Amino acid sequence: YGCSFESSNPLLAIGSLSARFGALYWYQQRYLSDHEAVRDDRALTKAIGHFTAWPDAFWRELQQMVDDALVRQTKPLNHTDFVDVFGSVVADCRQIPMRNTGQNFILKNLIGFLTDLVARHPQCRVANVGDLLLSAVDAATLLSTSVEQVRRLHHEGFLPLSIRPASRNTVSPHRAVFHLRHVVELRQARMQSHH
RNA sequence: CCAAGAAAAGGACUGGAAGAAAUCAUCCAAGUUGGGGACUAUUUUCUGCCGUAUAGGCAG
Repeated sequence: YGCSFESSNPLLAIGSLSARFGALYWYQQRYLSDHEAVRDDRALTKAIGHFTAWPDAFWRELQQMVDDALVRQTKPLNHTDFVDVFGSVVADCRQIPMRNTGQNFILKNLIGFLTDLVARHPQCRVANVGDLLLSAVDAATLLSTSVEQVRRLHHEGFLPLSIRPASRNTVSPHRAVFHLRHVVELRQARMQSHH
């Protein structure tokens, strides 16, 4: 009904109401997968405790699935889709309606993590994590901008395309084609703002 | 409920004999195909011991 908080240590304890609503919606689909039992009070009541160690737990949830994915590998990683390892955790960032990083704190932590992941895995002769392919709609989300802007950014040569398409065809938004390390670096280099 | 209704064309057979297509001949003269250009990339093949040895055999 209102916020009214002070000494807001948890990442769920600050902000405008729309964000506070979005954070709960996200928590629910992701951890309350059990079918509705109209436990309208009890089901959501737990979300606050959950977030109290967030700055240090979210990363472990992401780390766990890097390893479980790795041991099930069937192709060299540089032809593997980003989605096969992280399971659309990126798309879920779109459920909070705000676009910028300083307000959408879920996206802010996911990017933090991916930047570190790339940093500890530099390029060498054998491919490794960080060379995964992103689709056009994924870069748009990580770069905090609409899709048409990515097409314009490609056209000017600020980033490379890795898969050669056939002639008399087009690459659709859903096709996986940019390397992760290329997107992370470009964003640090030329996409920052006061937000 | 048809110019309606029914229906065994069968049996036999020696085309033969003979022949010279031939003589002649000039396809020639001329002619500008040319101008430009990346097979390597997100490659997988490293590190050692024995053996005179770029031979031959081996662990990871």
